[PDB]
Amino acid sequence: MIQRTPKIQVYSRHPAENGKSNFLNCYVSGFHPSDIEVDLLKNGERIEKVEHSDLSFSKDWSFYLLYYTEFTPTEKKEYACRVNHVTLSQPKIVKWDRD
Repeated sequence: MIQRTPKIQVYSRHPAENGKSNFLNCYVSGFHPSDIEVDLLKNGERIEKVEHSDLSFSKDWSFYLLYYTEFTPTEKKEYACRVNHVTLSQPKIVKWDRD
């Protein structure tokens, strides 16, 4: 068995086709097992309709999830990614550092 804590990166990307589109991304990488809970948050609020949850694996025991959705960030909110994984005794919340 192997378990690997996800690396969690939260970042925004504008698809080059539409600069006004902005995706909040939670890239959860390298984890195993694949069981995982990933949410994008705005303040504590789960962003419900995350358009993309792209899971892949490299090696059988390394999973990668790009969990991203269009958003329109306000300065008035914090955006984060919350990951639960067995390796994470507490939900890991990684804030988007937009600047």
